[PDB]
Amino acid sequence: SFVKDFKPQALGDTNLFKPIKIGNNELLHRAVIPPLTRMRALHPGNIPNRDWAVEYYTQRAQRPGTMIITEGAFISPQAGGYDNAPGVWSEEQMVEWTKIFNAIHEKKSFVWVQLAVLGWAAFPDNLARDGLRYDSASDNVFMDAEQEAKAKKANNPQHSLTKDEIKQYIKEYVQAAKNSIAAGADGVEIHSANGYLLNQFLDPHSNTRTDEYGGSIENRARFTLEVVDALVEAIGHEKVGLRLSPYGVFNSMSGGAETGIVAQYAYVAGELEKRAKAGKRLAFVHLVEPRVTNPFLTEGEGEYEGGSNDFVYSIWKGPVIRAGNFALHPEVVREEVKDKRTLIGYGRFFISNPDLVDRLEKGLPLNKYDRDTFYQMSAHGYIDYPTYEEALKLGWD
Ligand SMILES: Cc1cc2nc3c(=O)[nH]c(=O)nc-3n(C[C@H](O)[C@H](O)[C@H](O)COP(=O)(O)O)c2cc1C
Ligand SMILES: COC(=O)/C=C(\C#N)c1ccccc1
Ligand SMILES: [Cl-]
Repeated sequence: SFVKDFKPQALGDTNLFKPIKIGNNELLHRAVIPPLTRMRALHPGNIPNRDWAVEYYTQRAQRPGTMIITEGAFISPQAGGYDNAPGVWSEEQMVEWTKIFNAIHEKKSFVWVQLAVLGWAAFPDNLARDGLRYDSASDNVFMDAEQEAKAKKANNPQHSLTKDEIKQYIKEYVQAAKNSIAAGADGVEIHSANGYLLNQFLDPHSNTRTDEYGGSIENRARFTLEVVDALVEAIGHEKVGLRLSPYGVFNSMSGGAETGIVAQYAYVAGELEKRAKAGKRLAFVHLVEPRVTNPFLTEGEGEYEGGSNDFVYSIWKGPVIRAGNFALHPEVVREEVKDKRTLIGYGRFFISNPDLVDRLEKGLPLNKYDRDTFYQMSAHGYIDYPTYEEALKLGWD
């Protein structure tokens, strides 16, 4: 059914519906599909779902000129640990991704692959089964007691990466980016948010290292910036974006409770602008808003009111995608898009509304989402949410 009590607003008269260029892509509107893990990939081999993934992305590409960022895709087996999330390291994976990218392009939309590395969020038992390490920045602080226990039980204790192992990940990022472009993607997004491996290096709670990769703002940012630089070299700055969540607490990150958190992220933005001014500007910076510090809490919950991402705009001068509880808040979007380099990512409601862009333009009711099927091995709750037309025919009004 439709979300009850929601009072839609037509946003067609705002900059949300003004075209903008991101990297090589001429977007026709500024409603972006942010990366959304759905867990339909099949085991073994982390293969994008052979039955439904093309349809899922085709549905959500239906509005011409939409920028789509894929679900997180593992750069290598060592980077993974969830059996049903896809990878981008193998030929068998790329066969399916190619079909997906082709379908999106047939609909005249665009696709950016999010490159994912789990670190301490991985399942240590899956990794042990596959002969792989359980990795993080440090080895003396853990995501939670359950993860620490699972690792010990699996004889796969959390391991602090060596410098050589960091270089190996960088090699894998480079190859994953190359694979993505070769299969037809428009670009990649480096995931450095939501408490996954790169975020584990950025955050002083999870990073207690005393080598060059920890112990200061510059050191904590080193790994993320090395990945940025490696990918810019490999496939070009116009095909690379970076995602950050300064105020996130998901996966045991610090958020605003850490008084140095804004400085840490301001440093990263500054280093990106420095590179931009020296001729290599990333396609975009993608920020998760303090509106959503944990995306598995219902909209309105876990909202941090003691911080703003506005600081980034004083530093980074390129496009900024902002995501977090915007679908139910057109009044906030109306104000944010007055800034002419701001795009809006809509996550959970793009899960439930394949024609979300039409609904935003025209001020239509939104399909409620079913959180139970966010992660599920099913077409149900994946490719069977109706368009507005289909919803009316089903009597949802
Ligand atoms: C089911 C689900 C899966 C997600 N998967 C990813 C992901 O793979 N990579 C990522 O950076 N963010 C991921 N996110 C976070 C979203 O991109 C987004 O930032 C968040 O849901 C807040 O936006 P929203 O309120 O519009 O949903 C996910 C969120 C949800 C609910
Ligand atoms: C492969 O990439 C992932 O598995 C990504 C997530 C999971 N699980 C993820 C990333 C950010 C926010 C929520 C889930
Ligand atoms: Cl601003």
